[PDB]
Amino acid sequence: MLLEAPVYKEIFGAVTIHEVQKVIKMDTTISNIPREKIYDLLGKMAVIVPMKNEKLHLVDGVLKAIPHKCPIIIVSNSKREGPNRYKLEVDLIRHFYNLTHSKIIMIHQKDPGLAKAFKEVGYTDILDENGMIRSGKGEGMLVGLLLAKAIGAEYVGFVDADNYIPGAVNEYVKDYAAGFLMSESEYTMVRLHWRVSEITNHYLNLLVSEHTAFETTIMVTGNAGEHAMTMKLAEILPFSTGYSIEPYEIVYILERFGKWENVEEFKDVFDQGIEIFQIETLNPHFHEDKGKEHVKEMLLLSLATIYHSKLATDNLRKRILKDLRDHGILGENEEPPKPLVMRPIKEIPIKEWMDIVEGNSETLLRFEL
Amino acid sequence: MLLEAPVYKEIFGAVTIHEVQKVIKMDTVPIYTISNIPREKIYDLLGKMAVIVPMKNEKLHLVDGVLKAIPHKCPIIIVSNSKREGPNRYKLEVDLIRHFYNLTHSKIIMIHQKDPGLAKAFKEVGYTDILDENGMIRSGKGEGMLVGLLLAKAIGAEYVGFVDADNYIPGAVNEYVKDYAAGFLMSESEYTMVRLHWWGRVSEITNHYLNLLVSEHTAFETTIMVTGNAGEHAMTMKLAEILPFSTGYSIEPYEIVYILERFGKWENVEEFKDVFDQGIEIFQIETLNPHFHEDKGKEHVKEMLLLSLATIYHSKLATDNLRKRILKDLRDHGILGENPPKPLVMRPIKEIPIKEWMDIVEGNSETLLRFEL
Ligand SMILES: Nc1nc2c(ncn2[C@@H]2O[C@H](COP(=O)(O)OP(=O)(O)O[C@H]3O[C@H](CO)[C@@H](O)[C@H](O)[C@@H]3O)[C@@H](O)[C@H]2O)c(=O)[nH]1
Ligand SMILES: Nc1nc2c(ncn2[C@@H]2O[C@H](COP(=O)(O)OP(=O)(O)O[C@H]3O[C@H](CO)[C@@H](O)[C@H](O)[C@@H]3O)[C@@H](O)[C@H]2O)c(=O)[nH]1
Repeated sequence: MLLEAPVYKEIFGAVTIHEVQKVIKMDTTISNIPREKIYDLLGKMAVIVPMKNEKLHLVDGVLKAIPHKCPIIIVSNSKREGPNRYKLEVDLIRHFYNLTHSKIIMIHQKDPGLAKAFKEVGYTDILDENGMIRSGKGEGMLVGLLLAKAIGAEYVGFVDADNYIPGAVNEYVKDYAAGFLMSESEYTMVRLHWRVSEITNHYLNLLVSEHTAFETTIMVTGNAGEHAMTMKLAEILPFSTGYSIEPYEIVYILERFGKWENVEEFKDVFDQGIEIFQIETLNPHFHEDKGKEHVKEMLLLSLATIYHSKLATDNLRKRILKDLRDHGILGENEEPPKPLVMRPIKEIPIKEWMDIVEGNSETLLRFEL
Repeated sequence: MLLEAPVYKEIFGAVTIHEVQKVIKMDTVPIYTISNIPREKIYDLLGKMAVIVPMKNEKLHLVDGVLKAIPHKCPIIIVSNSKREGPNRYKLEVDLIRHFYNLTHSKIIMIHQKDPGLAKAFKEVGYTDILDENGMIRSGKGEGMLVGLLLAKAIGAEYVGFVDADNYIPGAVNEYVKDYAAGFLMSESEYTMVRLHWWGRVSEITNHYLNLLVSEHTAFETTIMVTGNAGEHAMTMKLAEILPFSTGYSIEPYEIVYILERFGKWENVEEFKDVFDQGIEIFQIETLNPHFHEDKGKEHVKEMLLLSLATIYHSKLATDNLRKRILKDLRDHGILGENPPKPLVMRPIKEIPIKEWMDIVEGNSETLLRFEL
């Protein structure tokens, strides 16, 4: 694969944010990551696919696009009765495995065996009030992260299921790989790119240029649904609820590692640094339209995340408030609610959590994995 | 890569038409009813295939995305019929191709279809089927492809594959080129064709009359043919050199029509005995990616329609019933009057002394552009 070389970038504390790189030649001042090495790192990377009532044909399409050596981890939160939508997914995953023999782990987000392993090990941030796993994409992604960890993955990749272009999924995974192959740190994150988006980036760069007195544009993925991390970084990041999860990754990292304070706590991260790559994909971004109400909830908690940043300023908040209010989304004297943030899965006795899950969960399916 | 095994088919004379197969898994122990074509094999095959990209006035960033997705080891051959003055748009393409070459060092050959040096080589060698009233090369895609094919031949390619430029999904392009190799790897014959699949759509309607062209002689109707209008296809130079190419958009459906009226019966075998011995194998693969081109308008849409159907209507294999109902819904729709033309067909390029032809082209063409190829 040929890419523009990571020539430029910006540096806040121990965080290196690279300028967006375009893919130049999809298959082989310019960087050259060969196919053999990409396809090579690939087997150490688990691709997590958060699923929810998605259409079976798009799901199938996405599944077929993941390169065979990537272990696939699926976490559905689909309607489970009237009709049992999950069973419909179980049927497809079973047919898919018979026709491909792809290594796949799948589980439902609301499975009682999951809530039990979480209570037992003392991790409660992911539970609703009834002690059941809370609905949300970040919530399912977190579960995916522990499963990927339970199988000893070094890198994790997220890809959505409502994609009209299987081919784009195939490129996302290879783009992640190249993103880690161009990295020098053990703590690396690769985010991808192709209005919610633009609005979130606008305020994210604003979040930074308020202290630096220089308006910036560096961040173009504040809202990347498609992204990836080295298990090492993923385990120390606290994760936010539902759709607020990718924006918060950025906000938390800047907040915690953008200055040199409390370095003794993360001595190794501060030394190696955090590297964030932003790769522009060749294939267009095309999802199922989920409707206007859905587009408004996302906008809401992605902007609420920036609003509560301990980095947000007087001015940053009002500008948000205004927009958030004159688009029929926030009260005229209402402040956006603080999105719930869950703690870093790090401290969890993984294999022990894995055996409680493995010995009490009715929805867990494993295939050569 | 995984596909559904080439289990079912239909045979007509020395022509075998495979049931459409689906790509099932993208990058790759045996699986029942599944064929496994390992990356290793597809990749050592690619350096042997020339990808031809006919193009005419397409948006530059699109042409860009397509070139970027073609595997690096495939030689690219571009034939442009793009506008020449006010503005010289071919000049724009030359610029994008040069910048693309400096960043990737891909092997590329580009030339403009109307190049006066090209009309000189065709005419000098005795090939006039491609020329207009006034000795200059005729506009039309079948025509561009024919030029691309001769260039592909000049550089010694064993396989040629066509990929359109007005594609919105680069990823798809990358998949097509691989689906072609897969098709040729599963083949047993040296004359092999691989076609991709993804009132009503023109596609659906073309196939309906083509299948009917066949059932009209079989007293059985089929739905075997699913790629009548396959703009994305590939052939072994071997098969490509003995096929006579139809004009404009009629080229694809005519390939099927010709092979059927020429090799669908065991007659006059002497002239193509190796072809009859080997047989013609035709693969039909349904791609994982959807089909998505820039739409060109109502006008363009039925020009294609008329041409595709005119071509089945004039087949020596066609009957009265067929011809009659093709007329019915060509008129019932805005296309025809109530008073179709036979599309022009050019001969096979098998007998054109490539070397003499190529070095005349190479010697007289003001638009030819080469790169490590
Ligand atoms: N497990 C689980 N998955 C979920 C849930 N909610 C949504 N998902 C899945 O997460 C993926 C994305 O969610 P969508 O609801 O489809 O959002 P979108 O409009 O597709 O937007 C996506 O791409 C944007 C790119 O800018 C992202 O910003 C956004 O977060 C999301 O990933 C889909 O596969 C969806 O089914 C959930 O509650 N639990
Ligand atoms: N060299 C050359 N190229 C041409 C010409 N006319 C069209 N092309 C190119 O041939 C490709 C065909 O695209 P269009 O002519 O817009 O046709 P389309 O609507 O995209 O339909 C195509 O795909 C269909 C798939 O079923 C095909 O059926 C159809 O024949 C064509 O290939 C494009 O890259 C187009 O620029 C020409 O006169 N000369």
